[PDB]
Amino acid sequence: KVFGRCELAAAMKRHGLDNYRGYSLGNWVCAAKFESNFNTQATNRNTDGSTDYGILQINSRWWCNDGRTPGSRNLCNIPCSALLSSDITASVNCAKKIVSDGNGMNAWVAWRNRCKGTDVQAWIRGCRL
Ligand SMILES: [Cl-]
Ligand SMILES: [Cl-]
Ligand SMILES: [Cl-]
Ligand code: NA
Repeated sequence: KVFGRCELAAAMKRHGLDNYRGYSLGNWVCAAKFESNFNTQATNRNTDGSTDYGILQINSRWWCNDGRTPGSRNLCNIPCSALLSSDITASVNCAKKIVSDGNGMNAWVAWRNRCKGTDVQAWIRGCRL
């Protein structure tokens, strides 16, 4: 599924991301835009052989099982295919574990390089929340 901007903001808010670990909703929308272009089916392979999955590009080295990342962990206790669903529940629940792991949203490279220190409230402007 390719979400609209305000449709995703509303889904993230219902699942408890607004101000989760102090990160306002626009941070989460900005990260999804630059990680996946709001597409739940996005995948990207990394040089180490791991793969990033779904709207928040969650990596198979630590967070999910894909059967093809040797020596990896599965800290979200999910198959990586669950992160590609039109229902963002599994992605949000796993993201809450990642952002709690000590480095905050710096775990997402596109957030650090394209969202951090910018006017992130612009990503939710005009939405009926
Ligand atoms: Cl947009
Ligand atoms: Cl959803
Ligand atoms: Cl980047
Ligand atoms: Na894994």
